[PDB]
Amino acid sequence: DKTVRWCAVSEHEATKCQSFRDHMKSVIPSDGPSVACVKKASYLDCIRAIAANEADAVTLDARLVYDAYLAPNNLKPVVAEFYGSKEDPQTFYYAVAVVKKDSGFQMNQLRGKKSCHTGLGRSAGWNIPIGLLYCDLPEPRKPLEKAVANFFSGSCAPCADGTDFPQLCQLCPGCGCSTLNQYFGYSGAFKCLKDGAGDVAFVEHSTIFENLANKADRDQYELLCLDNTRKPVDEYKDCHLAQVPSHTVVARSMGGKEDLIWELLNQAQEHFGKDKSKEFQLFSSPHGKDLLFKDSAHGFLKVPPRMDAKMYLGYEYVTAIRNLREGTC
Ligand SMILES: [Fe+3]
Repeated sequence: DKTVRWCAVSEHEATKCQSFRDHMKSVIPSDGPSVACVKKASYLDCIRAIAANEADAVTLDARLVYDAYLAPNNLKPVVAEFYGSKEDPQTFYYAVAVVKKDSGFQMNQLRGKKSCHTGLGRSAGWNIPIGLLYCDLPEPRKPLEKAVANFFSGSCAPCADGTDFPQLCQLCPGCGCSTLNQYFGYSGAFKCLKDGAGDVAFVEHSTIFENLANKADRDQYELLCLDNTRKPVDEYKDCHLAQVPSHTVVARSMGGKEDLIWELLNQAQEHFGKDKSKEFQLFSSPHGKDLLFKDSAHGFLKVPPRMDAKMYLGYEYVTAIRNLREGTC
């Protein structure tokens, strides 16, 4: 079944990718799928490499999955992570806004606060919250990056251009687009909040549970609800900004090895999936969180035949894309 060239973003994912490679070769038959690792500096380098036939797969946030579908890359979603549990696999998660208890501000009072984002262009960390805050932003609202920079009093938006928008990297100079940046991703945006650099962290409902084991510590955090009220972090079901599609593995439309990618990940989850093995874990790592796949993931599900990004994401989500692209207030 040959090799799947997985695109790892930076050293931490590269390390996990190597371990993945070795453990698979230890339990998979000689004629079964194998994993090779291609190291890049950002998810964007991964998209291009795949489009260039230099790599075959990379897992992306749903909003980035849409971007990957755009010319000249034209990539397609092939395997989706799922969450929740084995009994009720959910191919979605919730975008939430975590804040410190007693900080004294609601969703409608975010102007002038310091913000922590998982990364520019990602569902929970950017597009969802910024979409809801769009009209509260000072004009001109486009380019978005500049408007967001002016709205907050400094933030960290990984992957954004610090030269054009320095305010977006005040909390994480350079705005690194990988785990090399301590405030990158879900875990990074949360740390940015926990360590006191920012007042709010736009992440997923699972983020605080994935990063803080003690309930006593979690009781010092809250969530900002749409009706301008706050609720405990465990009440995300009825206090979130939006429900968003799973992070998903993308590949080329033609000659993309979608068949081998599924086989690799399906066999991988049977051997090293959630709580499957003590020797290696697909959804965790001593080198960092959310490497290659989200830690909050419980497994994988195959995307229907030839489905493109638009079909996969669903009507609601694509509408919100058009809505943001065509601002209006
Ligand atoms: Fe995400």
